[PDB]
Amino acid sequence: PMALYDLTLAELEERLAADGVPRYRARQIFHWAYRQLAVDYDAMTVLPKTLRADLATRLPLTPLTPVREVQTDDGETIKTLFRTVDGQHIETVLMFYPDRTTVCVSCQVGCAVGCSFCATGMMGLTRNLTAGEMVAQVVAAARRAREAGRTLTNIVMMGMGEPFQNYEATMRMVRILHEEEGMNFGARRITVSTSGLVPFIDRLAREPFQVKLAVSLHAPNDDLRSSLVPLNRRYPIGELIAACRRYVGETGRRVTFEYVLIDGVNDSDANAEELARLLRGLLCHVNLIPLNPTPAAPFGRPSVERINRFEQILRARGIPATVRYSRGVDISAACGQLRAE
Ligand SMILES: Nc1ncnc2c1ncn2[C@@H]1O[C@H](CSCC[C@H](N)C(=O)O)[C@@H](O)[C@H]1O
Ligand code: SF4
Ligand SMILES: [Br-]
Repeated sequence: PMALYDLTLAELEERLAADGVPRYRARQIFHWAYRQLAVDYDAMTVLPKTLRADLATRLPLTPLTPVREVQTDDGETIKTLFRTVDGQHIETVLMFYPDRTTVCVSCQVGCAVGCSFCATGMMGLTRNLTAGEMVAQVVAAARRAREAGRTLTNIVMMGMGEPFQNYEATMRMVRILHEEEGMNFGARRITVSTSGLVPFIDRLAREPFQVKLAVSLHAPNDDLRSSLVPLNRRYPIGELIAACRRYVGETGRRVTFEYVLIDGVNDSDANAEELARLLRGLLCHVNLIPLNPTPAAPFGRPSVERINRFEQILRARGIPATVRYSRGVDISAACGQLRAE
């Protein structure tokens, strides 16, 4: 079971040739699927009708069915629910900014890591998504952006799931989107975020694609971090930071750290000072994310005054840091809120 979106251009050429179809048809299919954002094969008028039928039967265009869309009152954040072929659901979020248009993509149905503040983790892991199911979210978002006068410019792997527990499929998505005859999507426009699977940071450092790396940290010591991120028991904070230092050494590229701020948990002045010591000298940037509400929510968000003080401490120690209030809270589309209904 493959969809069109699972294949590189070369793989599609070889699949067509095995069926006696000219290899040149592969570039035409990529043009119509990715530049024209075709909704179905019958939209690809350049292809013979019989070939459109063979493709529809043997190589379905997309593996996702859109079910529902909701947007914020200002229309700048749009969340879509999709159904998979096996009857599961995932969500995507499309964000309109002044100078860019970004899709937040899911990489798994659920998540196995179980971070204590994340609603996705509360559902557990159903299965990894295929590369085609990730590409499908990007194509749908690019089509929706075009309706708003926009071209999709950026992708963030910050929806449901842990990308480094689905590493091969995530990198296949990057490769397919990079195809010049398809979406022609530069790797620098894609951010991959991880809760901190050390060996895959080392692997990412050696990939030919210059994706941006984000690491979800949330605490500056092991005792605290393990209470929030169960993966820290397996890949502890010292090993995680060492891997980030090696990544910068190999690539010369900045690491972005995410730090969710939680009232009375990880938001003290002493926590900020310890974080600055932990990150000393590293080429990095810290995004401070005030906790978003979830149904369970034993935890709360700190005051504005506490959030601003934490940011002030980091900056004073030479660590670039920005508070980022998530978009889409009013439609349950913010970081940590995706439950797929
Ligand atoms: N309730 C919540 N409020 C704010 N951010 C949250 C949140 N729940 C999870 N997040 C954050 O949402 C981001 C993307 S989660 C998806 C990517 C990856 N699994 C990761 O953890 O990095 C992470 O930085 C995560 O810690
Ligand atoms: S924060 Fe990231 S790793 Fe943690 S449970 Fe949510 S999706 Fe999974
Ligand atoms: Br043909």
